[PDB]
Amino acid sequence: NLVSDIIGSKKHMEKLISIIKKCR
Amino acid sequence: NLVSDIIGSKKHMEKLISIIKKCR
Repeated sequence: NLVSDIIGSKKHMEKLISIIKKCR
Repeated sequence: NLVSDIIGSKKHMEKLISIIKKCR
């Protein structure tokens, strides 16, 4: 939610970090 | 405000997050 999503997106970002890593 | 600051920074991240897709 508006509060959890902030933190949740942080876990998603991890995946985003996992993505950049493809480069990396 | 962490709530607004993080969610806000995310907006800034979104853009960065967008670039990664175009890595590529």
